Amino acid sequence: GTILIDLSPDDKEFQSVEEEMQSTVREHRDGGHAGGIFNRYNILKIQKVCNKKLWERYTHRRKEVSEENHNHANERMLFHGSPFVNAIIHKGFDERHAYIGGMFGAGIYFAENSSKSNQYVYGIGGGTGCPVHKDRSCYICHRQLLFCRVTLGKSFLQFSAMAHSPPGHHSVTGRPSVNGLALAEYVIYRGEQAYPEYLITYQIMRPE
Ligand SMILES: COc1cccc2c(=O)[nH]c(-c3ccc(Cl)cc3)cc12
Ligand SMILES: [Zn+2]
Repeated sequence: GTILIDLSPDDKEFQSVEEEMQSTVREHRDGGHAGGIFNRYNILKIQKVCNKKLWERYTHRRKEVSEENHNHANERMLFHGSPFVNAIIHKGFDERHAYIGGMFGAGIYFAENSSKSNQYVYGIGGGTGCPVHKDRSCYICHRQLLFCRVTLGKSFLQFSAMAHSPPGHHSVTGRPSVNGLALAEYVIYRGEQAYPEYLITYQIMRPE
């Protein structure tokens, strides 16, 4: 039941999603090993993901969380990078999209930094890179990220350098505690707590 609607670049919605993508790029502590070397992206396409069943699944769970947290869903817009983008947009998030080995346990991981999610497009640690050239820093091959609506509810704060949420909590927040430029990362343990709202097609750009 999924349909994808192209946004025109003249559309304010295209422009505000592109700006969130571009403005949350940072340098990474691997020097670009996992995700490539770049300071900005070439945005090729932005599509709205429309699936009524998956949306109602999201809003149902959002209401449950909100009612457990003084009518506050604590909803964010966050990036997700994955080799399974194309299954996610058709079937929704579930246990098969969890990062089993993540530092906050087996859950589904999201980032404020678009460049963090970019490290996972070709797999954990960037895998072996693009399928065509085996290059984690490929400037040619098209990449895709999701920009997702995520319900955090009461989030457990972890200060730092499928499983269950900590008791009394609906998510985990990974707060950066060394790299002063890093933005937060978040983990949910229920696939229903996220909706893949935008599919973004891009390339990383080689710095001049
Ligand atoms: C530190 O983890 C993360 C931190 C921040 C963001 C992400 C992210 O966007 N995706 C992923 C990810 C996706 C698919 C698999 Cl199979 C594994 C991991 C991780 C991840
Ligand atoms: Zn390539």
